[PDB]
Amino acid sequence: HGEGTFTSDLSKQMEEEAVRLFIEWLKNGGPSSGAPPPS
Repeated sequence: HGEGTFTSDLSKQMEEEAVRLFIEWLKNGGPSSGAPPPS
């Protein structure tokens, strides 16, 4: 329609979300927890 500069920030946010999952995975025990890494 006109303006829409959201994809720029959305692309970065997507990468940040992956970090949160990885962080949570390490908190539960990481490799020595039982479940695989969130990648």
